[PDB]
Amino acid sequence: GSREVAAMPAARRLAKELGIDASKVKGTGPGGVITVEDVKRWAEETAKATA
Repeated sequence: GSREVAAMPAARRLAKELGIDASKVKGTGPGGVITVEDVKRWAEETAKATA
């Protein structure tokens, strides 16, 4: 079946503090957990976009 979308605490915490949809952030952490590097890179990319 499916183990639902996972989101570790670090990524979850920052995700909520950054205001970035963790779900949209396809986590690749062990067990489908959105890793901190996943949210950090994803969230920063958004703000990185200037064009």
